[PDB]
Amino acid sequence: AMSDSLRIIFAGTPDFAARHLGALLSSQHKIVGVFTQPDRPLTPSPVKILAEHHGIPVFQPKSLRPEENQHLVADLNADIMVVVAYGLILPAAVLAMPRLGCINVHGSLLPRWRGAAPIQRSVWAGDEKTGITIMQMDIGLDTGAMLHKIECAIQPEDTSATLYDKLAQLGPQGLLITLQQLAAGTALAEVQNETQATYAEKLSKEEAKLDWTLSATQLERCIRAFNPWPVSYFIVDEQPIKVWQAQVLPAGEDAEPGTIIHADKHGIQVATADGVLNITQLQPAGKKAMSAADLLNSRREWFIPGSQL
Ligand code: MET
Repeated sequence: AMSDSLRIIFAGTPDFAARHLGALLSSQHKIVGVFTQPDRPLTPSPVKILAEHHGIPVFQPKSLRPEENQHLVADLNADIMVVVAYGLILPAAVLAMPRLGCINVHGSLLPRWRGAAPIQRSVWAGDEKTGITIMQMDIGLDTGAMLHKIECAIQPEDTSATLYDKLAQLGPQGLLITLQQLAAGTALAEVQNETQATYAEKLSKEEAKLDWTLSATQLERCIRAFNPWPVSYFIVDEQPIKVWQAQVLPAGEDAEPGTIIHADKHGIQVATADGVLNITQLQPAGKKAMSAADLLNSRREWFIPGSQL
């Protein structure tokens, strides 16, 4: 039996959003206009490039709050607005306009990881599963009712980069399914449970410094979560050394956090609060990322056992 076609305004900025606009362009839905952030140092956003390529009208208001930028929305005559990593706020007046409202594709399984960095934070906290949630947008920050969710396992080697890639494929599927339910009137909205809510904070160069008072397993999560950016690091001999890969080894003899337990071709083993961090792939400033073997060959003195970082 026949599905239905909606007129849609799409609002998004980054690659994650462009992959959603791509699925929409391939669907039977009608994309009447695309909102995206103003060009920044000047570069057009991936969404803009994709929209222009397909000849869709692009709109780049600095703000949607001022009352007559709101006519941009009203004149497009849309059933719904789809919002993916747009980056500007939708005031109540705009949320109010589309016949079916505004929905958002969010990069976690809500209520968990509301906010700026849900993909990175889910890796960082060692969640077994993450996912995407299709949400009916409302006043608050990622507080809206949940229309649809799809799960994704976080694998042992998943970084923020590889998980981003998985969720960019999953999100468009969830969005398409949800659009069909909203067009047919079959959707079900689930209120978020506020006690399960957590916030996902942006990463910082400050936080990327390896903290030896955490457990080995937490640090290894950090190394994956902080890849591609900021990239976990530690300091030795007044030099920053980026850490790309590590492993988590069983607690041995007691030792003070930060102590080098062993250094060899195997890795560089560092004591933590709980268990041992074996650091297997490292990046000195100005050099290509290399094995422990490579770095120890050049700089053994940095890693003499019993020394503390
Ligand atoms: C880009 S507007 C929505 C922001 C919100 N943190 C979300 O991605 O769900």
